[PDB]
Amino acid sequence: RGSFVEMVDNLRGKSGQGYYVEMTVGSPPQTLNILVDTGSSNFAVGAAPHPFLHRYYQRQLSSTYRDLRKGVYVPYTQGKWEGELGTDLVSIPHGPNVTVRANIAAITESDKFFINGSNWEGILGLAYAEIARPDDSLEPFFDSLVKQTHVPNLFSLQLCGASVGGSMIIGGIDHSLYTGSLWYTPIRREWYYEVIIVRVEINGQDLKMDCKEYNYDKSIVDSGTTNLRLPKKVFEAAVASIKAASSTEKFPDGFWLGEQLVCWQAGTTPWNIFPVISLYLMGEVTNQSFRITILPQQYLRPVETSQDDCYKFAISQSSTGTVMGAVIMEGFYVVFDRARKRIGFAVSACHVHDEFRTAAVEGPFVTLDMEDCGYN
Ligand SMILES: C[C@@]1(c2cc(NC(=O)c3ccc(C#N)cn3)ccc2F)C[C@@H](C(F)(F)F)OC(N)=N1
Ligand code: NA
Ligand code: NA
Repeated sequence: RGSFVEMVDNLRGKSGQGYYVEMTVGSPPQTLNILVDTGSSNFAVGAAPHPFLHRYYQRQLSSTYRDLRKGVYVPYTQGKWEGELGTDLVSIPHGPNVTVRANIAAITESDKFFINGSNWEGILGLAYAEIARPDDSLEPFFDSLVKQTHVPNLFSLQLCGASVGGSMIIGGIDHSLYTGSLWYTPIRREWYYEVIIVRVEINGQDLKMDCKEYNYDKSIVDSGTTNLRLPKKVFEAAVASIKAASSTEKFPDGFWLGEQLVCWQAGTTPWNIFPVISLYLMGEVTNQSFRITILPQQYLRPVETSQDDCYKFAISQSSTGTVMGAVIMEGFYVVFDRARKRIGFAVSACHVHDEFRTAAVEGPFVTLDMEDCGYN
């Protein structure tokens, strides 16, 4: 409890490619790098020699593999994967000292799923059964882990921004990973890690929208998405506010749609004309909320045509609701306290910043009528 030194720094990544953890599956163990994804619920690994892949699960070599004689076809907006369902022994070598029998989807066919040049070979879905595929009776990895061992029902993530690294503490919270206090928001329903946003300010100026707009039709915390993604109507307001905030410099109109990158010469990026962005989240007590504050450092992503510092705007519009992606998560230590159905935020010990402003987590604020903000 409180101290997990063998789990610190157990995540690796390349910028724009996600954060992965080393895992092993089968007997003898086969090592794979696996993307950590709080916005899905399948454990799925490549299992055939797709050319983008460093390595893949070879079921024939595992003496503990148990076939479920059952297929799954999983499309997303950015294409799909199909696989064969089975169970096998799974450990996390820089995780708890345990081995569990878990569902595995062995990916035999995929399109636009694996990244060419990436160093990972599957996805670890950490959200709940309700969105597991084919249906909610395919028990997710984390449910199997808690069912079979004494690991407590929680994990926390510190995603350190830009190559990338970080920590997944399975079973606990490590106090050296954050500063100040944790503040908790209720997980509104266990499917995605759904939360409720109650107010959004751009440089402390409120978007003043009916708050059902910030959660139309949900808001979720997702390490498997890069952007801060905002419902279209909120996106429009957000971006006009940021446009105005920084009319001091100018950039093309394409840039705010993530349709072109923009460029200042090495070390001339003027952070200080970009506003901070606060999100107030429903608190644990009636009429009480807290706010998290992020920086241009989180929303202007480094990309590496040009011999300069070029960034991409990584707030984007959405028709699936708000998505607090790695843009948000990289500022904070985030505790997925499944046992108490809540999610805690604290200032990350690692987050990228400058001399004037830092990411922040502050409370308590009085907000009335917060139950109006959930979309039904
Ligand atoms: C299952 C899915 C997914 C994620 C990624 N993620 C990444 O490639 C990635 C890349 C960079 C970073 C960072 N930082 C994080 N993730 C790639 C393929 C997928 F199918 C689908 C995706 C969907 F939105 F489609 F549902 O959202 C989530 N939550 N997971
Ligand atoms: Na248990
Ligand atoms: Na601390």
